Amino acid sequence: EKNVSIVVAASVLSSGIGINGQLPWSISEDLKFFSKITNNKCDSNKKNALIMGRKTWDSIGRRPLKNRIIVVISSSLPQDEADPNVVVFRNLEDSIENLMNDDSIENIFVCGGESIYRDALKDNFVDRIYLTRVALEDIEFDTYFPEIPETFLPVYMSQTFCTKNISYDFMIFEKQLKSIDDTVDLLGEIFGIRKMGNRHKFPKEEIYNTPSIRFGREHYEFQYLDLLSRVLENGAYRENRTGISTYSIFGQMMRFDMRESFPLLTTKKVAIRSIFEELIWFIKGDTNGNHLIEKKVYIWSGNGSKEYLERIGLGHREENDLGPIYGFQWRHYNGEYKTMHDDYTGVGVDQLAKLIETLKNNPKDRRHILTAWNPSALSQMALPPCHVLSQYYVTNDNCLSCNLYQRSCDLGLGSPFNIASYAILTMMLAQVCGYEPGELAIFIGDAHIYENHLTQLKEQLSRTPRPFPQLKFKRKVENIEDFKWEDIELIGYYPYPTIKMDMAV
Amino acid sequence: EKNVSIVVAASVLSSGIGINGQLPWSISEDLKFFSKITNNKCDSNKKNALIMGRKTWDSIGRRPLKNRIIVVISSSLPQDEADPNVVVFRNLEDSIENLMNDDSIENIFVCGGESIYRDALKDNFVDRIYLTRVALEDIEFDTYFPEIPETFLPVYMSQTFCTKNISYDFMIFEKQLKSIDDTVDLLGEIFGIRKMGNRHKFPKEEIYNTPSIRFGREHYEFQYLDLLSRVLENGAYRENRTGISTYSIFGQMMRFDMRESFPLLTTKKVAIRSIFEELIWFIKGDTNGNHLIEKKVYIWSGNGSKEYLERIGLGHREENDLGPIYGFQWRHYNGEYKTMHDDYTGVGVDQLAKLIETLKNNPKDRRHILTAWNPSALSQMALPPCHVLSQYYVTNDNCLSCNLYQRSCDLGLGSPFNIASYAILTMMLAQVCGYEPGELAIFIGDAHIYENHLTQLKEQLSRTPRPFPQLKFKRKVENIEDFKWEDIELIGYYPYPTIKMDMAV
Ligand SMILES: NC(=O)C1=CN([C@@H]2O[C@H](COP(=O)(O)OP(=O)(O)OC[C@H]3O[C@@H](n4cnc5c(N)ncnc54)[C@H](OP(=O)(O)O)[C@@H]3O)[C@@H](O)[C@H]2O)C=CC1
Ligand SMILES: NC(=O)C1=CN([C@@H]2O[C@H](COP(=O)(O)OP(=O)(O)OC[C@H]3O[C@@H](n4cnc5c(N)ncnc54)[C@H](OP(=O)(O)O)[C@@H]3O)[C@@H](O)[C@H]2O)C=CC1
Ligand SMILES: Nc1nc(O)c2c(Cc3ccc(C(=O)N[C@@H](CCC(=O)O)C(=O)O)cc3)c[nH]c2n1
Ligand SMILES: Nc1nc(O)c2c(Cc3ccc(C(=O)N[C@@H](CCC(=O)O)C(=O)O)cc3)c[nH]c2n1
Ligand SMILES: Nc1nc(O)c2c(Cc3ccc(C(=O)N[C@@H](CCC(=O)O)C(=O)O)cc3)c[nH]c2n1
Ligand SMILES: Nc1nc(O)c2c(Cc3ccc(C(=O)N[C@@H](CCC(=O)O)C(=O)O)cc3)c[nH]c2n1
Ligand SMILES: O=c1[nH]c(=O)n([C@H]2C[C@H](O)[C@@H](COP(=O)(O)O)O2)cc1F
Ligand SMILES: O=c1[nH]c(=O)n([C@H]2C[C@H](O)[C@@H](COP(=O)(O)O)O2)cc1F
Repeated sequence: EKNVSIVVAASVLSSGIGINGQLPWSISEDLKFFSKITNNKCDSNKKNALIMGRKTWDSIGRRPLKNRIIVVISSSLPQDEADPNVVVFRNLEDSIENLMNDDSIENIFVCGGESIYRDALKDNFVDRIYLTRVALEDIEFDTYFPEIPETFLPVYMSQTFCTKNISYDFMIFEKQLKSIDDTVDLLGEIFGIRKMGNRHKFPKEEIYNTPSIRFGREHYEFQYLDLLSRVLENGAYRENRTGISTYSIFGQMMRFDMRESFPLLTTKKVAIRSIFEELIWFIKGDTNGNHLIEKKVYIWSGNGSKEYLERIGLGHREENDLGPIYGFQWRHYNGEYKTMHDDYTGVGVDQLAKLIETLKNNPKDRRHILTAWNPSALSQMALPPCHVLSQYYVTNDNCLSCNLYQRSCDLGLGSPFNIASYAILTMMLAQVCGYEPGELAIFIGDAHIYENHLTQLKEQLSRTPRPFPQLKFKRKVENIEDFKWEDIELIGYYPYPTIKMDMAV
Repeated sequence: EKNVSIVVAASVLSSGIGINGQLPWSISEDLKFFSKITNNKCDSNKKNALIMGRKTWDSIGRRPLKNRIIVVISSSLPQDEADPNVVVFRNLEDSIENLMNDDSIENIFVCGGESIYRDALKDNFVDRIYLTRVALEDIEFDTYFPEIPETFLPVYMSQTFCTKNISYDFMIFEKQLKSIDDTVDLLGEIFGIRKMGNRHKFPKEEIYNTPSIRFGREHYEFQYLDLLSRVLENGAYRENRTGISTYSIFGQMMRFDMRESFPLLTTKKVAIRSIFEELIWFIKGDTNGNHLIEKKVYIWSGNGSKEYLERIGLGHREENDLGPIYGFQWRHYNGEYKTMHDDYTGVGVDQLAKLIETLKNNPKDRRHILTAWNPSALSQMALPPCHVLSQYYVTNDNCLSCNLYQRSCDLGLGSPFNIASYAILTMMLAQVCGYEPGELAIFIGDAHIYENHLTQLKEQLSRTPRPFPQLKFKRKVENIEDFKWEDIELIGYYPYPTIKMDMAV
């Protein structure tokens, strides 16, 4: 018995692998991954056999790969006994004689060819599958990768990598001590809620996104999805200011990479434009909700309405005057707020400007902080800061990392918007201060799910994540408030269909 | 071959197990743990054999344990063939006939008796050890547990539990797929710092506290020690405002239980009194450093000195006037600061009072927040807020949890003080609002280690953690500012010797 693995790079959605006798992309990291995953062996006296179709053998220029034995499947090619590194077989079944014979082979890799892949899967010869998902689909294919049968299960999904603005992921599909566990379970039986481990129970399979992936949950969307599962599992059913009660947990975090990708969720189509527009709406220090509504962004509609304002004791307020809310605290901290029409230029403390200036004049400073929590202005605000305070870090290799603390988190609506918003903000601050994006860490206080989002989020959990998209700016601005929506280019975003969820006013 | 495990409850330090023919403690959870861990089996047709000394057999009143077979070691006790649940052997070696015969036994437990433990270890018959450390040493013992030989290694250390104000823990000592790992390593070879996984490398064994404990690192001091290892591994060497450079990492967190213990480090003797005194110094809203120095607490000496003040542009300031530093922002937010002698009563926003009032009048609120970051007052402060903003959470079972964000963290000096300080503060707020302590989550921005603390912290990492102590208040106060040091009772704190480390001014 010998292990037979499949190595293949296919597109994310249609699973295209080739076009016109060649690859529809050029990724050096992918080819290198192939070379390394095929050169991996234990015995130095042994080699790995590489099975591929005739057309694939033509694709590589009919030249052998070093330290490996290429097996070409063809009905026309002759059994060229000259080259000891290349061998030709009539059929795929007969080609797998590496098992019964030639103990000089340690591993077998089914390496190419839709005609080869399809009948290597159909006749069940494959043990493992190394799938390299690539994030393009608006191109032309003529050769596809066959749909993976239910006999295989994903056990690994790497973080999203980027090469030439192309997103890609590495996945592994597999064909499928007690003492500590027992002790912990027993202690969990003796002590009840006393044992903190029982307060943070591991999510059940029924609410665990892609349960088969246990140790290889490297993709950073899992940082959010596993949180969703955790709230869905240990969430204490509690009431709030709105009529809709939530399942809530306290003290959580999510990490994100921004160097090789952009933390925009793929399990649900997220309105990026609204996020950006809200972000630059903050940056300008604007508190007029209509300015957001005029651009067809209605995320601040419910918290702006006359009924809601009069209800929270702000009946004197105009139809969409949100008050000294974010941006106003960024650009005019401790500034006496009147109306949304007044010109608050020069007044208050401009945290954002000083933040940029400090970021570029003193990167290794341990104070880069932007806050929005102002006790003196909380009573005037239409809604107190959820994403309360942020801190920025400049690494030694000139990268910009961002930490954000969030007192309250709507895992259905608010969360993705916050992640993407502070990601984009981090990128803006990076370009303005002359750095590159780094990492995004979000620390959450009250992580909760509204009871009217249950079926929706449980639907979202039934979707296996796709590689994060890329975000590129079309032009470099001199002032951070000069950013426009047309300046934003989102590359390789192929998310699952949108999920409609109502906001609790 | 059959598994032979040792079950024993010993004191934390001197490893005492008995006094005057009985136990020096009464812990129902421990006895229950024994009963479970000895009743654990797979085959219903089999039983577990318990080996114990004659005196131990006398200790249990000479009555058999249900669903188990008690094996008594005695040279005088007759071989009672009456009771089929109790059997007597003349020596320990002969007693281990359960291995060669009687297939009705599934597991063997060496259950008691220093005379039994010692020669069960000396003749090497034990495979596993279930040690229940107990936190009391100022009592009398006559029977001890022999020192564990180097052939055993800890693989598990539970969280500190509390029964009758006694701290205890459960540990296991043992006598001692590749594909995903290979793939991740290869990706780590291809992509360099691009791969975020390589930016957060797992700490090496040389700097990993108790490396043998891999999957059973349940103790919450590991939340700090593993952080220490992480900074010690991935720490970017960078400069700062002080002449002493630090190794720094960004975006971390530590979780702590306060229900069954008190997060006070045992690997180093921490000055609790100074921590408390500083805490109530904050609560009163006092900014006079002398008030702290008068009580022999010198943690704010360096950041108060005339030289340091004149250096940071506060030469007009008095010898120890720190300015609108924490407490002043807690009790008098946005209050115009003059000197430390002025009476700031009634001025500014009292965040602490409103926090308490909101905590008891509206527990399920999501705005329980105490901040200290005031951009308008930062220039006047002797040192900007490190523990910047905190949020509090009342649980459905009336427990009080606390989250704290810290922009900058001195893992040598500041960190333990912060943990203990906000733990005590959480407990105070719990008693004043009529709740019980819950969990403490600390989210850290710039987690760094000063280069002059290296050998010291590397020394601290060489110490295997002990169970957390307990903190109890001797009286219930009406006002939170009425707390006194005499009202604090620290029970079961047996830490490793103190480690002297200098503060970077
Ligand atoms: N991104 C990726 O992971 C990969 C992509 N590719 C792409 O695939 C494209 C081409 O693949 P594809 O069109 O499917 O052709 P194939 O790669 O499957 O190779 C075709 C050859 O296989 C031989 N063959 C197939 N079945 C049999 C059989 N039952 N008996 C004998 N010989 C057989 C044929 O030889 P004969 O005609 O003599 O009978 C034929 O010439 C390439 O452009 C390449 O870029 C290839 C590998 C990997
Ligand atoms: N906290 C814990 O985990 C535990 C604590 N304990 C404590 O230990 C205390 C007493 O233990 P300890 O003083 O060590 O006495 P032991 O528990 O070891 O039991 C003593 C008996 O062992 C017999 N014995 C020992 N060695 C031999 C031998 N080589 N051949 C024949 N018989 C032998 C003796 O019988 P004989 O005199 O007839 O020769 C003796 O009566 C108790 O008070 C109990 O509370 C006990 C178990 C667990
Ligand atoms: N993830 C992935 N990417 C692929 O390109 C394939 C292929 C097709 C293929 C197979 C091998 C190569 C190839 O030239 N590899 C090289 C290139 C060397 C290098 O760039 O480092 C090698 O092993 O030395 C190029 C294309 C077959 N299976 C594949 N799987
Ligand atoms: N209870 C509650 N939850 C919230 O998330 C908020 C917010 C922030 C916010 C964030 C997202 C939305 C929102 O409607 N997002 C959407 C729709 C986006 C769109 O079509 O414009 C979605 O992707 O499902 C609306 C408001 C503002 N006020 C809120 N109140
Ligand atoms: N952690 C630990 N604690 C101990 O007390 C021991 C002992 C001594 C011992 C052994 C057994 C008992 C005992 O009565 N166990 C019981 C009590 C029942 C109960 O409280 O649930 C049982 O199994 O039903 C009491 C003392 C031997 N080894 C021990 N290890
Ligand atoms: N660079 C730097 N690091 C810090 O930790 C601080 C602090 C807070 C602080 C926290 C702890 C101490 C401290 O000396 N701790 C000690 C000694 C305690 C004592 O004996 O009183 C220790 O346990 O090692 C001193 C100051 C205040 N200013 C600081 N500046
Ligand atoms: O960016 C946001 N993210 C978010 O999650 N909320 C949600 C969280 C909360 O459930 C709701 C109202 O906040 P509060 O908890 O004070 O009622 O708004 C609001 C935002 F503006
Ligand atoms: O509670 C504290 N905890 C702490 O870690 N510091 C350290 C962190 C920092 O390294 C140093 C000075 O802060 P800064 O980074 O602004 O120089 O004080 C200070 C405190 F008061």
